[PDB]
Amino acid sequence: MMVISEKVRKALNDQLNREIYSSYLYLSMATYFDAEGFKGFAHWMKKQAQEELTHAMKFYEYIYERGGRVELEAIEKPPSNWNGIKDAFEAALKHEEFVTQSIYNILELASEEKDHATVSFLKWFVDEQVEEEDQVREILDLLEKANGQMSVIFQLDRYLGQRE
Amino acid sequence: MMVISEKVRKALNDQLNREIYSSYLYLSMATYFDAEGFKGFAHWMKKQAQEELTHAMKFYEYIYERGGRVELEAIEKPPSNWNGIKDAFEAALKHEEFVTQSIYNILELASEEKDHATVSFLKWFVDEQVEEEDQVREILDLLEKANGQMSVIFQLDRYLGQRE
Amino acid sequence: MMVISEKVRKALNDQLNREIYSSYLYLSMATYFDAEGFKGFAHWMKKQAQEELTHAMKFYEYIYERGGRVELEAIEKPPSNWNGIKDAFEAALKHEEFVTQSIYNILELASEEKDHATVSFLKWFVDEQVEEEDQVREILDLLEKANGQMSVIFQLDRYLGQRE
Amino acid sequence: MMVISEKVRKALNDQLNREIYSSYLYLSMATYFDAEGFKGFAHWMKKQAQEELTHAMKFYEYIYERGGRVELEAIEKPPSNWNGIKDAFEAALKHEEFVTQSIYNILELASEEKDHATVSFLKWFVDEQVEEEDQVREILDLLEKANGQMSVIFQLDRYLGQRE
Amino acid sequence: MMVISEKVRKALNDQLNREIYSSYLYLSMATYFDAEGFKGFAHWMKKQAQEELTHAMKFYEYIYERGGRVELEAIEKPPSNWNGIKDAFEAALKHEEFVTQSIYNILELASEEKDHATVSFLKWFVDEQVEEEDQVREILDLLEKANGQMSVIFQLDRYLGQRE
Amino acid sequence: MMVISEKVRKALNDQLNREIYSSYLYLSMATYFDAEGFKGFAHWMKKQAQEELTHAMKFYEYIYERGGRVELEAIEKPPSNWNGIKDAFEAALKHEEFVTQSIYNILELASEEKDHATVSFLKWFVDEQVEEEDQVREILDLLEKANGQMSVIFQLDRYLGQRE
Ligand SMILES: CCCCCCCCCCCCCCCCCCCC
Ligand SMILES: CCCCCCCCCCCCCCCCCCCC
Ligand SMILES: CCCCCCCCCCCCCCCCCCCC
Repeated sequence: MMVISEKVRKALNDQLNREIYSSYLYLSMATYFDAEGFKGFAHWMKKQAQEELTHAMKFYEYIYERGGRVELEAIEKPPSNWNGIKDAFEAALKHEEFVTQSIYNILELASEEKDHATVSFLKWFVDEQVEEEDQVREILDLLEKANGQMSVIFQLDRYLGQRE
Repeated sequence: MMVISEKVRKALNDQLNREIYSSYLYLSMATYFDAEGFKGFAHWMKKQAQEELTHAMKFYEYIYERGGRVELEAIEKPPSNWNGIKDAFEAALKHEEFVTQSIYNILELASEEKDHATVSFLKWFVDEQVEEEDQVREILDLLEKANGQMSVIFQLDRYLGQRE
Repeated sequence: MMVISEKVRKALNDQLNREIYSSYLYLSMATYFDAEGFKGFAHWMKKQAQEELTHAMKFYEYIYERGGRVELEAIEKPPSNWNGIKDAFEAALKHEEFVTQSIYNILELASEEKDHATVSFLKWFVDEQVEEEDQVREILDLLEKANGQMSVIFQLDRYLGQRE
Repeated sequence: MMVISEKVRKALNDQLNREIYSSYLYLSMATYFDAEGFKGFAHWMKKQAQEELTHAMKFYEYIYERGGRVELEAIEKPPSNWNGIKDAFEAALKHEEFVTQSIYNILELASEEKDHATVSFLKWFVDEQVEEEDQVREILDLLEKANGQMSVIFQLDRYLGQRE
Repeated sequence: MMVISEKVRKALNDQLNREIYSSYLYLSMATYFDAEGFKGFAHWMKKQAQEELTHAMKFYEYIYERGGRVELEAIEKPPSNWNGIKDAFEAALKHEEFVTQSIYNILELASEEKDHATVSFLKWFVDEQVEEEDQVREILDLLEKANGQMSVIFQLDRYLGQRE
Repeated sequence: MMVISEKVRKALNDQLNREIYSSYLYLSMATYFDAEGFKGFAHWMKKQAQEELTHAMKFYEYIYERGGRVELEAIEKPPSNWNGIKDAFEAALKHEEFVTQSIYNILELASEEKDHATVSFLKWFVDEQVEEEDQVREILDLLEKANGQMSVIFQLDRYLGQRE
């Protein structure tokens, strides 16, 4: 039998589908950077999309570990265009903050039910949001000092294009 | 400039979005096998899902090589349930034949427009479909001989669970 | 001076003694499997007994780290017999669920006394119980597909006998 | 089926349960030493408990080798307190000598039934008991020699804490 | 945009400054032991001072991770003398227990504001405080068993002097 | 007994505390650079801070080597804000020139009192000050040629972030 409540399973399953969309969004940011000829920024976004998928699969495996089942839902069309490099990264940061708030909501739901297993499972994602939000803020800080200077954009494109 | 016609770019972009869906369908087949307790069949479907993503990124990179750009569309909800192992693998076979025919249509359109560059590019996918259809047929053939014998199904699950 | 409360030290010492009993119970399940001639299942139970000893010793060392003291209590006679392989596994799963709930009680006790050190110490056991329950559920699922057919029971005996 | 008499099977089964207690007693001596702050003596006692477990398991496997089966019984609450280090080690010697006589009684019983297999199996424990008794006597001798000087007790605690 | 509240940034910045004082305190204890000619105890205190700096720098980096900044405050003059070795270590134990309570206060504040990121970040410091308090008690227990015998003080001096 | 005069013990002890403040000042400059988003300059300051600590500890050990005693004094609150990158490095240079003059004052004092050991011991610090003043002067020269230009400042930031 399933040892998560149906309310926590649905929250976990909802977050899994949220992570699939996040991975899709970053791929669509990659389509934008490649359309604009920034292969380094695009590469960074392709790697970010891959990383979101591994988040989704950790939700996947935890649900089955607790006797639940995953049901995949429709994935909405992401935006495909942004008003330049900095605009895209601002949309990225606002998106990560939304992901953080949705993780917090599952954590508060689980602790209200005394589902300590799920509370503990979610700590990893809380810690990762701190790092992912920070990565985007640091990039935005550089774009704000760059003030559109192409000599600095180029070096930043090549640097992010080196992401492993 | 873009050197593919818009018709051929649309056909290639539509196909990229079909590979994304295919990936999502195989993941959904994995949600079914894990719910049924066949983790080796599930593992096989998770690897299949990754493989279709690499097909999508191949379309992606060629589209930008030809001066086009990619637009991600919404991903329809895949089915999540089948009436057993054979049913799921038969749904996979039927899907691969649909993907194959989709590829054929692009090839016939590109060749109608004398887009020899895209005709040549598609050869890789024609050959890949031969292998992918064959792999499902092989599993269907083994499942047919197993005929519900759990002794055979167990070893089959563990063997498919070793896919790289 | 002891800086855990007497109620939290008592809860921890009680849990330590529970883990000793858990180890004894699994050893007694081993006496059952060995009597029934399943040396692989018995081997699994012996390894499970050793895992519980390490749990107890972790409670042991945290109690002294916190300035407390451990007092070993009498250990009661575990059952010696089960109505079959699954009956034994079902008993193990029920016991593991009981162990999880008693871990939850110390954590809820520690959290009300604002004993954050003990709340944090217990997170490893919450995460460990998720895996322990999952292993037994997976084994129960395979015996459930095995349906008492000895050719696959033999394979599961060999598989579980390889546990390190 | 069983080729030991039930009288030697129960004698062997009693000794197995005796050895489980022996291990519990040494862990309780560890709880005492850790309470007194002698982690090296406590470490030695934890290792001594481990070794008694292997003795129990050697009886365990021989019982099944001869076609019998093991039944675990309740384990008595060991003492938790002693009036000093020598007093705890004096009780250890007290007990190892009781364990030796406990083995002698099985050997004399097996020899009366002409159960030569069980007589010969017991030779190992006779030789092992000689070593374990001397182990403690040498430790007690150094304690007498220490004459309560913490300068030498600290080195003995450090020495015994090095037990592999 | 700072994503810690101002009361949590202040709590964290205050704790950073407390850690700065703590290392300074341990250095001043080192000045005492060096004046008394116990270079091993002084060496231990020098290592403890360096470890508190690493604790300060982890608050430092987390504050900037969350979008805040650090403000260094004046550091009070620590005591320069103690009534003996164990008097100094007793002050150290009382100080570490004070540091632990100040970490507890930040955690309760963060969880009241539902700042799950800071609550999770603080778990490392909760666990580390358990080991820092335990380390001092073990030393006090040894100084209490030494009872001023210099034959035992000399070996504790050189023992603590090999701290890495 | 002490074989430096009290007038050189205090001059040396004052300089030890002076070096502690220097280390704190450089940390404060790191808080400013990190607040401004220049992680390379911040890294340089963090390394400069720990370099000042090794200066302090060399005074520490020489004071005890001459039969003296160290007394830690209060630490003044360092400034936290500067008008810009170059102003911070200009403040660093003016501070280093002040530290050099304070070493000069100790050296002239020791010389008048014919304390040849301290005169010779201070030679290392004189030569080291030439180096520290020179590194800051070189950085100021590049910042002056940069003339506030972010493309060149970013390169200086990356270079100084590579400091070992
Ligand atoms: C090279 C980077 C490509 C990233 C593509 C991200 C696309 C996200 C939307 C589609 C996701 C559906 C399929 C997911 C399958 C995941 C399988 C993981 C197995 C471990
Ligand atoms: C050897 C494999 C089987 C082991 C079965 C153990 C069953 C539990 C016995 C009761 C507990 C006795 C005390 C054991 C203490 C061990 C402490 C080890 C510390 C290093
Ligand atoms: C060899 C022993 C060194 C002991 C140092 C004790 C320092 C006490 C606190 C003084 C102020 C410290 C300010 C500098 C912080 C340096 C941070 C280094 C890592 C970035």
